[PDB]
Amino acid sequence: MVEYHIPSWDEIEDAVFSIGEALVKSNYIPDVLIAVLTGGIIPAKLLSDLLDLKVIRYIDIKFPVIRSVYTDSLEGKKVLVVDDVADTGETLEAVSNVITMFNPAKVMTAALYLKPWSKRIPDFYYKQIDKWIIFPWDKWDVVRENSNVPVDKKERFLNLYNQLLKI
Amino acid sequence: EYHIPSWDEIEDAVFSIGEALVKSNYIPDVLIAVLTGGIIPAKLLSDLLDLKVIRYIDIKFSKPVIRSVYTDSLEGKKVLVVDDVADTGETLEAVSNVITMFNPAKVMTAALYLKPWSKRIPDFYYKQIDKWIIFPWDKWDVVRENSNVPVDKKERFLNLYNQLLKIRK
Amino acid sequence: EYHIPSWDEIEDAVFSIGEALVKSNYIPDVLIAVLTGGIIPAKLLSDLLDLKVIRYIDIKFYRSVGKTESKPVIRSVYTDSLEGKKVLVVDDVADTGETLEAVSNVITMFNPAKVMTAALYLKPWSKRIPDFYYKQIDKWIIFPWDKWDVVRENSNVPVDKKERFLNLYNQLLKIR
Amino acid sequence: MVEYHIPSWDEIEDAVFSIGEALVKSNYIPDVLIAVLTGGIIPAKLLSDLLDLKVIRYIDIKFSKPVIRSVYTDSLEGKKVLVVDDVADTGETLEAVSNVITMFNPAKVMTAALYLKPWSKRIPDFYYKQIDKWIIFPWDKWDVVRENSNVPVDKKERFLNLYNQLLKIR
Ligand SMILES: O=c1[nH]c(=O)c2ncn([C@@H]3O[C@H](CO)[C@@H](O)[C@H]3O)c2[nH]1
Ligand SMILES: O=c1[nH]c(=O)c2ncn([C@@H]3O[C@H](CO)[C@@H](O)[C@H]3O)c2[nH]1
Ligand SMILES: O=c1[nH]c(=O)c2ncn([C@@H]3O[C@H](CO)[C@@H](O)[C@H]3O)c2[nH]1
Ligand SMILES: O=c1[nH]c(=O)c2ncn([C@@H]3O[C@H](CO)[C@@H](O)[C@H]3O)c2[nH]1
Repeated sequence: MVEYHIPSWDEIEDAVFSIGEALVKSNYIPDVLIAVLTGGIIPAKLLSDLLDLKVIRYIDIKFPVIRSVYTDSLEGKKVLVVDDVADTGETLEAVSNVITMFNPAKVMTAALYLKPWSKRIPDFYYKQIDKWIIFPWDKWDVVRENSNVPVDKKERFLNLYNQLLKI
Repeated sequence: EYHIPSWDEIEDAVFSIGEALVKSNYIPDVLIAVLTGGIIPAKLLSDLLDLKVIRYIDIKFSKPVIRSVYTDSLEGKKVLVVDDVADTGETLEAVSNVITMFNPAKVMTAALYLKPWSKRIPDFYYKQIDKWIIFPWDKWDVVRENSNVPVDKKERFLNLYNQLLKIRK
Repeated sequence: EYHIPSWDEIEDAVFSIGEALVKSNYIPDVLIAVLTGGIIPAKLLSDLLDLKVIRYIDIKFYRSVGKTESKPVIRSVYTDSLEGKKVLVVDDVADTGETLEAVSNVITMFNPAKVMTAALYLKPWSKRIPDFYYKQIDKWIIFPWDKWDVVRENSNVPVDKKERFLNLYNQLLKIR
Repeated sequence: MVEYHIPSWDEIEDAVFSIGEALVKSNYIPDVLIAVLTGGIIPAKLLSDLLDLKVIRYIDIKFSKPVIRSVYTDSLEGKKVLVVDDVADTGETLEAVSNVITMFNPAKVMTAALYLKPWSKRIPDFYYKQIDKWIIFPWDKWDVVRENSNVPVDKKERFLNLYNQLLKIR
């Protein structure tokens, strides 16, 4: 495609496999995943299942503004911050900066996709991409802004959307 | 060498800050208590000005370390950070920095006591002091961290501490 | 995936900048070369326009996996007074545009008469368009003066004289 | 009241002692001093001797807004930096210096001036005293006398004789 990258769940799985394999190759097995809410939710859960990482914590950030930090002490822990895309890099910057104030043993970052203009390059990523990424978990947000985007099941979504608006 | 405020002096420190907040027309929407030294000051200030929303940040101080941040969204709120003493000023700096990341409408700071060398001056404080302060709520910590500390009820404390050490895991 | 300019093209890029400078009636009193990618462009531009005053700024923008910060870092500024001078900042590529932005910001504190910027190549996503540039390019550029860094850091890099480079790199390892 | 504050060298030493004591108590021992040239020259050297700080670097800046002429330093990355000047009047100079030094990505930049005026836009992190009138320092007293020869400083007669010889040979 030319404007959009619309990864299948199959590709999302392979992105996570790719980051997992790179973590193992680097010998960086995090003690704690910090999922960036809410784009990093699904990548962090899949990565957790893949590598059997039992400790996931969360930071609610909107873009960046912190709304909440859901974690206990990280002192002396190896942390991996997980997001779905690093576009401007501002989110990873803000999250790295605040997590560093918890004095972890180490902070590394991971994002499934990287834009070529990001001010922060994740330690781990699957693909650098210069198109707008429509993820399986924000496809309806994208459709609500632009109905033309070429995603599956749009008809069923649009029927539901119309019923919602009637409320 | 020590300044050892009575609880009566602590009450007057809180009144002074509450009076300053009202004079300045800065009535915060949210108090952020610096744990654990800011606990008592924040509760007393909250009681005094009927400030119903208190949130908390667990920070310990060669650098301040954040252990947890106990708060919901602060966006668009007027926040007042509350601690008991600003000494190096590193704690207020660290807390102000992280709270600013929550995009509050405003952040101001308060400490009961200020040391004259602090790297961060609070917006509100009661007294500038150059002695080490023994607070009523950390007097036993000061006893445990020093050789010979002149506080009331020390002999009752030491008898209890002796028994605590005898049975500790 | 790479744009790999010949030295012939680099010369033409510098000509193109010099031609644009003259067309804009902006003949710099001082070139500020961004070290170290702007070194060779600034020297060639100086020879072309007979600009005798080149000064330097050591600035890096770490954007690698493992070596990453959000902003460029100045290490040193090699210049004396620029007050009242027309300055041109010269670099080889503007990618994010942060480097040109940072250098412009610091040079402005020297109260020049004017600061303008030039880069041989511009990426489509730069935050600001340099005042002068040769071409907008979206491929990763391999310059003649950082081709061996690219070879050391990336796989399957197709550059001329790679044979001679790897032979030397082999010898370097034996004494490193 | 008095027109000028005219500190003795004894007072300048005490100002430097005061700042040095505050640096130690506040847990900020600098890795590098950045002396603002040329008023911060003598304060920085005295502070360096007091605290045994071996790394002094320099910035040539003059003050509509401050103008940097040169920055005499190598990499400051990861270092604790203290900027040192003699007086903060508008605060524009410390603002400009802090701004450029921050671009060197130090671990931290803090500022110090011996004296602070109340209308400064920037309050230095460390200072000795607040003053709300003109200060004549031991190191710029002759510049002041050249503007107004009535200012009450010592050794003025010797200076004026020298100054008269200088005015000739031009
Ligand atoms: O679905 C997205 N695809 C992208 O390529 C992309 N690039 C940037 N963003 C933004 O990331 C922020 C995360 O907090 C959101 O505001 C998105 O607009 C993106 N969202
Ligand atoms: O009891 C204290 N007295 C002080 O003067 C003082 N200055 C700094 N501190 C630190 O502040 C914490 C409580 O807010 C203490 O545990 C000290 O680390 C002080 N604690
Ligand atoms: O060889 C490069 N090609 C590029 O397309 C490119 N885009 C950005 N950079 C950065 O600019 C410096 C040289 O001025 C390099 O060291 C990269 O950090 C590039 N380097
Ligand atoms: O001797 C000075 N006394 C002042 O009160 C004062 N206020 C501002 N300045 C400026 O600071 C420079 C020395 O650091 C002087 O040359 C004045 O420009 C002052 N210089």
